[PDB]
Amino acid sequence: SQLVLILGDQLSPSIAALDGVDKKQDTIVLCEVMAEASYVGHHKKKIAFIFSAMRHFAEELRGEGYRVRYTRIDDADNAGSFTGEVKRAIDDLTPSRICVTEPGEWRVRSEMDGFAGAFGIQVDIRSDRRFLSSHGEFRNWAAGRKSLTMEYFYREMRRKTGLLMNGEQPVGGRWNFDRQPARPDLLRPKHPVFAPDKITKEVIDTVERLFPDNFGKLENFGFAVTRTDAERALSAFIDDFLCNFGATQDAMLQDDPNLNHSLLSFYINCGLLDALDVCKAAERAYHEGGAPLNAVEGFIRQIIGWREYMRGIYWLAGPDYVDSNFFENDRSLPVFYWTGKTHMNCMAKVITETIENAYAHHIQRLMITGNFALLAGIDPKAVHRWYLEVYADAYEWVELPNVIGMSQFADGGFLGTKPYAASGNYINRMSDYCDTCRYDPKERLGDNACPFNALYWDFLARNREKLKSNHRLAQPYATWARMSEDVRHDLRAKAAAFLRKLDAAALEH
Ligand SMILES: Cc1cc2nc3c(=O)[nH]c(=O)nc-3n(C[C@H](O)[C@H](O)[C@H](O)COP(=O)(O)OP(=O)(O)OC[C@H]3O[C@@H](n4cnc5c(N)ncnc54)[C@H](O)[C@@H]3O)c2cc1C
Ligand SMILES: Cc1nc2c(=O)[nH]c(=O)nc-2n(C[C@H](O)[C@H](O)[C@H](O)CO)c1C
Ligand code: SF4
Ligand code: NA
Repeated sequence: SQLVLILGDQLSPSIAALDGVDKKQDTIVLCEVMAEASYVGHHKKKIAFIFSAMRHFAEELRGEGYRVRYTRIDDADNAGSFTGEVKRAIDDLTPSRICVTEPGEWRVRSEMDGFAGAFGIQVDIRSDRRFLSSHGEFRNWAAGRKSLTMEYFYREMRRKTGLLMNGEQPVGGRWNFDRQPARPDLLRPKHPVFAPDKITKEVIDTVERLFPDNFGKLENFGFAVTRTDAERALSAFIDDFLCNFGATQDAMLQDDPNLNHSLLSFYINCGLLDALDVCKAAERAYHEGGAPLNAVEGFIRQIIGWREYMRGIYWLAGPDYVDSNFFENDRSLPVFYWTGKTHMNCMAKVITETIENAYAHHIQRLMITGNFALLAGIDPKAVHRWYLEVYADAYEWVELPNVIGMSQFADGGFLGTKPYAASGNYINRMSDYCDTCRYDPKERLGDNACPFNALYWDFLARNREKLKSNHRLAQPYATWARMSEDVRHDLRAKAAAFLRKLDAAALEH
């Protein structure tokens, strides 16, 4: 018989490890374990989402006719780790083989690779065919390629999948349709939410009981936790938001946390939705005239371009990519990242959305909390931990390259992005956050000055030797060079006063 281990982000009835299962003889194992619930301090809603999705999936598999051994977080003999639980299951089931689909984090891969030796049993670790490119295929794509860029990889994925392809030509005559702020729109429909069912309510109470001090609030839990509801969330995106997806992609609004985003990452990343299925649904809408090409291509590029690319970079870069620190930063994460208590209105709103919802959209993760940590010279490892904890779609393979590469430039541009530093001028143009902020995005000195303004210049000045050759930063550096000595001095002093506030606050925390 086989022991078929399925991890919490592998919740698909067509996951590779299910190939060739004898339903009468084999047993599927799923386990809620403290090692996985504690490796970082996951958002309360993230733990509840994963455990509930796992419990519903176990019931889904039993309905399909599988034998399932399920370990709850609160079970008396819970062995505490994948290894412990597989050992318990071996003793129970006496299998001749273990089958498992390859995982999404170095830490878990290391643990899984230890099974064969630990148990003296054959362990078949299967390639995860939910991704378009295997580890070997990405490595060959990268080989001899001195400059890795998503643009190049994306073309390969378009060709491989045939998405938006007219034979060998991209639909519409260009590969990429690639920005404006949005206006409040009370006619934009609400995104779908799903009321907690019996299983979910029990999970929620358990998470509060066992993880009472974890980041985040559980109130108004509304994630889909079943395959059907995840598909309803997809349908809602196609029907209500996709047509405007491109138009508002980089916009931010105080009173509109979701805008035209899909809010599907949580489901795609744990197996409740399939990345390719999602892209195909968008493509079908395009051909029915339901959305313009810029919206549909924009959407598909984020999934078969960015998402796939980040996975490839993560595995190519190796476990010590997490130690990337191009700017040699050592500042701790500010405490307001945990509380949302800051006079910077943009930061307060984004962090509050994060506390309440375990979600923020891309340009918030990049240009608000990401940009701030970049400019404030935060230790990239501290930034990584926070992003991995606080979002219900976060797993190391996807979070880490977004943090180290795209946002923090802590890899010095390995994954092909350019530094995203921006001042209050950017945030004022792309959001309405400044409208109710105590600071003035037009001012750089004085008590009313937006903190991002002097910080932006200080970031460029302190890192000039490493960044001066960067083409994106040519104009800012030329502007800096034309500033008088006193102007430069005063900007750096203003930034230093703010960084001193951070450093003084960190000491007591
Ligand atoms: C600092 C930082 C950390 C991030 N951490 C995560 C993470 O832990 N998990 C995660 O899934 N995404 C992460 N992202 C990427 C992106 O912000 C999220 O995928 C997106 O916010 C999910 O919301 P959505 O489903 O509404 O996406 P939409 O705006 O609707 O986009 C559609 C889909 O494209 C994908 N996607 C879009 N952008 C990216 C990206 N840059 N990388 C990978 N996939 C992308 C997701 O599958 C998403 O569902 C991060 C980005 C930044 C800048
Ligand atoms: C919080 C959490 N809990 C569990 C769990 O109890 N059991 C489980 O199988 N998976 C969990 N996960 C997902 C994993 O920690 C890990 O991030 C993925 O397996 C990576 O591929 C997470 C994130
Ligand atoms: S003035 Fe500065 S701190 Fe305030 S909302 Fe605007 S960008 Fe954020
Ligand atoms: Na995987």
